[PDB]
Amino acid sequence: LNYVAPKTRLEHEICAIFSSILNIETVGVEDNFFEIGGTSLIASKLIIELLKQGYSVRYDDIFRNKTPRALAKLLSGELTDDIIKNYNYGEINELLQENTWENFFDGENLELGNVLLTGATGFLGIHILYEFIKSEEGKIYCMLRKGKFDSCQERLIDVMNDYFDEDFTDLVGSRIIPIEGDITEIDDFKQLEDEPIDTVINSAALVKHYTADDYIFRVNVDGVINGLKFAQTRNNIKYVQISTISVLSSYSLNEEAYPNQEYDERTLYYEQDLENKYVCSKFLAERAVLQAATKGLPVKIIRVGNLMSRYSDGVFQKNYDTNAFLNNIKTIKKLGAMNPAMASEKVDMSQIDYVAKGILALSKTPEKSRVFHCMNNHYISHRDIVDALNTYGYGIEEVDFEEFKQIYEQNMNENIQGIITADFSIDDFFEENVEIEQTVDILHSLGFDWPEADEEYLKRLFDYLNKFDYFE
Repeated sequence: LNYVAPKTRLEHEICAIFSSILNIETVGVEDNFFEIGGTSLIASKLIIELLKQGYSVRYDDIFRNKTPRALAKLLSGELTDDIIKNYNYGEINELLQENTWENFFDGENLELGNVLLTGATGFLGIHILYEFIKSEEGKIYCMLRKGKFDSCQERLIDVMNDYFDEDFTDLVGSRIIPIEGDITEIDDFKQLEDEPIDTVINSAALVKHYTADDYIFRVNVDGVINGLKFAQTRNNIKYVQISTISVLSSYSLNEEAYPNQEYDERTLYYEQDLENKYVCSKFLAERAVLQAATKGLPVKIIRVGNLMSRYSDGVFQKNYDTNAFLNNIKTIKKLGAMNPAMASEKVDMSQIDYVAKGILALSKTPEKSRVFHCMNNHYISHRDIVDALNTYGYGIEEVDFEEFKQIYEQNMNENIQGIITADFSIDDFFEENVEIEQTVDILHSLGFDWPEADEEYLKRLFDYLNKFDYFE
């Protein structure tokens, strides 16, 4: 064992908290929270307990400082960045400059053809498969692991029936081709090299905002590199990467070096804050995709936003409990209050069926149209959301900052888990400058407008979650 006795009284307190939270007889000062039985959700209880003792910490602190020794150095005052900065972005930026309304409008659209879809079992991927079945003519190969099933074919069929009213089982074997595979193993791509594949759509991703190890980089970066290598083995395979709008994460940390910076579909790197592991992995994937483009691969990067329930019927993902936006809303409901900054925060409600439709449409844009901001441009505020929630009788109120604090102080328990796992800190009290209009315009030219996230849609959404007593 690495058992080291704590020295200072602060270290003793943090060791004792670890041991009480995890129910471990003896915890040393160099015990890794996540190695000794801690999980990401128990980390939020850890944070709540440290806040109850009057320490100033937030959720990412326990991921960056995993032992009581490190946590005490933090609370008392004592390679990805190099990968990001050690790069010549000239050629990528030159390609980005071609991504204009003019080149979309003047260019020749590309054919989708037969699709290799990764991530078909996740929330986005299943709906891409749904829309492909419903609106496209070709074949779709879906790469997935067998999981708890006898075959990946049975697993895909089960997920399809989980999410759809229609039974599209009878298309499995004709339009839908299940492929046993894992994007993190490059050899799993070899079995596809003799298949008529025209477009790869890479929606497989690990979308945890905070993780204790580097598997997120294996799925989100190495898997993209492997898919790009597969695409490069032929001269006619488009590679469409599903990305996140969050790569435009902040104002430049070095404004002197990036003056008059815009944050649009022609922007990749401007020394924005890339410390978060998920944003960082997606950024590195984008850079790999555009690099391959500088070598001649046809590519698209489709940045998506706040992936929400279907417009048609309000159905959300199977693992409804893990969404950060919704858990923040849950906390607001539990406290029955939000302060004015919270109330005013705008959000896209990108309905997953329309996200998938928009991905399929943008995949057909001309070769120079490389990067899109595919999210619902009719932003709502948390007053809109709370107006919808209060029709259930929850009585949620917009309160002033001081009152919100009093209510927050009085709820140092499970009720604030939501905002805690979203890296909230009561002291925390740019995105308005992200532009998406070009993509709006292009989508409109393609026949696509976003449906408004009106009260009825929000009620559909909340009705679905209420079937699980989500707010209970």
